[PDB]
Amino acid sequence: MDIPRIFTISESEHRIHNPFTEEKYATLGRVLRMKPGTRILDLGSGSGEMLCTWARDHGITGTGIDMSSLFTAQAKRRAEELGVSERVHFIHNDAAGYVANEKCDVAACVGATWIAGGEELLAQSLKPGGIMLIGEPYWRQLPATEEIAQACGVSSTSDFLTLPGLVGAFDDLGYDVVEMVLADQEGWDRYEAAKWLTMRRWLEANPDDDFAAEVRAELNIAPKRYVTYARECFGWGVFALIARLEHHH
Amino acid sequence: IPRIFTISESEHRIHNPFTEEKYATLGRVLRMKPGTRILDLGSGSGEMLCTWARDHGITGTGIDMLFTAQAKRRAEELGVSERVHFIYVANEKCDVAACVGAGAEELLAQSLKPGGIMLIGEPYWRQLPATEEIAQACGVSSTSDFLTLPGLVGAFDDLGYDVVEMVLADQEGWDRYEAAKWLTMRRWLEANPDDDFAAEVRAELNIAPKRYVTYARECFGWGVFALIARL
Amino acid sequence: PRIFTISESEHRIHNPFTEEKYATLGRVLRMKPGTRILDLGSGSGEMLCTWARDHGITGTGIDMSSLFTAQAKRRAEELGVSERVHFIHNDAAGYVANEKCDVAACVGATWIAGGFAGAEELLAQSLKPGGIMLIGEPYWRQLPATEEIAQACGVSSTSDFLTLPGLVGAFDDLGYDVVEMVLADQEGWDRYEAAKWLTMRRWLEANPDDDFAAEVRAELNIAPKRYVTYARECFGWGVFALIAR
Repeated sequence: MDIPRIFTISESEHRIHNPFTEEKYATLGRVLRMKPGTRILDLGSGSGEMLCTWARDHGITGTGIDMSSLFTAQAKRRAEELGVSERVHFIHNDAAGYVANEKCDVAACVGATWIAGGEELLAQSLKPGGIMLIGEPYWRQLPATEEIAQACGVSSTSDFLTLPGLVGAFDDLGYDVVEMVLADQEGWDRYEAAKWLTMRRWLEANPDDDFAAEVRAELNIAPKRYVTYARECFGWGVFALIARLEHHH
Repeated sequence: IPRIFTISESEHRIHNPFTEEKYATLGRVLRMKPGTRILDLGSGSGEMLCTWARDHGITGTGIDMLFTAQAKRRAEELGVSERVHFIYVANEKCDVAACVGAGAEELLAQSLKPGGIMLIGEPYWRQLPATEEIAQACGVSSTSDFLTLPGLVGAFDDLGYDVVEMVLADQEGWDRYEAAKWLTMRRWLEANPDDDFAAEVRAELNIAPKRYVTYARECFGWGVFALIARL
Repeated sequence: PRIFTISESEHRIHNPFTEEKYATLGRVLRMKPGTRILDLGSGSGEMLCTWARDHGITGTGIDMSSLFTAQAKRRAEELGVSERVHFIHNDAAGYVANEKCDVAACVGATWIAGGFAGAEELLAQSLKPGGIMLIGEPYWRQLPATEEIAQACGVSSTSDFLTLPGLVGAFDDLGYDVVEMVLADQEGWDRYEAAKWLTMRRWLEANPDDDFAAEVRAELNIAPKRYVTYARECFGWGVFALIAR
């Protein structure tokens, strides 16, 4: 159950695998008002940009658990490049099978793909009244019918939760949402459009590869499928939750 | 003033949808110059004057109250220091009045010079609330409390002024303003749990996030309108 | 008309785009330093000057206005890159570059050819094979329900422009793959329309005796309303990176 060729082929140039932009991650760490030293656990650190960049701006400590590459010296050298490899640590580990030395103040997991979600680990290693950063997808605009949804590339509307229904889901789970950074059309266009050019280059790079057909097909509808439905429907964003905990009374 | 407003915006830098970038854009867009005099009736946080005072070397004086204290900080901290002040009619007729945060036209008028610019921060209906109740949920008495965007520009026109510039707020701007309130409240509930007016702040935070994303996020509109009298 | 020259004499960018939106286009375009560009109706060459400063591209911009061609030449000089770009005063309705260009562009001034399908014939006549073609065209962000409304947005008919999917679907019907897209946002529109309202007023108080004073004053009287009441919701804008299939 690997990753579909198309996805990987049409995202090999992306520096961010979701609608978020540099300005967005930058803002995130800002609104979080984290004091220097705040330890952070980041599952799915990937490039390690978030942790690295925050480490230099808000001056914090942290550790990323990447599950997308054999060696993660691409991020380890990233912290060195920013002169902060003494604060941010990285480990080639895949989610489960992990226990932190000491709890942290911010546990993040934006999720690999913007479509997927992933938390015991996130909660087991988070200090009481800690912030839990989670990137989740939602319906920016609830499609009028399954028809439009199925077109966007989704079984039923019931697959995604609407924004108000998403904040309603966190509350019913005992979670107290205290922050929210949502992506915008611009963020999305950058993410979705960047693919169209990447595929068109791939074709000019491997014309003899019998897969050019699947790319050609994808390209021929990619921009159409996006502007016609997805653009207005698909929504994404990162929520900062803080679980309601009962105390000694 | 519900103290909640003082708590939810306990550490806000801009007590309105506007962002830092928004206040700087209004300034340059107004193509002002060194020697301009303003009167911010409703100064609030005080970011507007301080900011422009720096990147535009402009005089001025804000009025409000006690955020007046908060607005004082920035002045000393920015390097401007007494280029703008904080503490209604002015006996100097500012080169440009303002009321960020109609009807308040009768005031700015009695304190603005002829052919002068008039800034007006006024909220509006970015999108009419599907139904009265929805509008009541957003925290407003009735739909008639605010006017649509075109309705508001039409009001300014029927008052003699022409809109020469206008900087409105965007969703992003709103989230920043609304979300921050949630975090500030939850920080208060953990700093003053065994105090009074907490089981109420606990109520605000219990609904604030739900209320916003559900109704307000796509109805609440705001922005400042620069106006110059005609005739 | 001349109302265009008066209201946009101070503008730096003559469309809903913003400083950031231009930077984005040029960066997402992934251009190697040395790329030759051709802008037809480059207005104040703000697009060629900036990309030449942050990407090392080269190009020339043709525009009917001498005032803009002046601002462009002055702009390239200001950014210290007047060596990479060249601005000439001339017509673009039928311009053709002596040498093919890595990217031919007609952003905004797509009316110089007819609409946008006529702009394809032009650029494509000086664009290296598999070259990138930029097209700045407005679209119905929200297709109106009656010609009245459309007539109240400053246009003649709803057939004047297409919708986002109708527009991209149109570039396709011409055998072009839309590989990149940078759409403008309402904010970008405000900065564009609002500027005119202040320029016209400023020009009005500085030329109360010019022949077009009557007209200008008339434009101002309804421009703010004409926009916020209609246009700001039905109109969309953007640049589309194209490349022959």
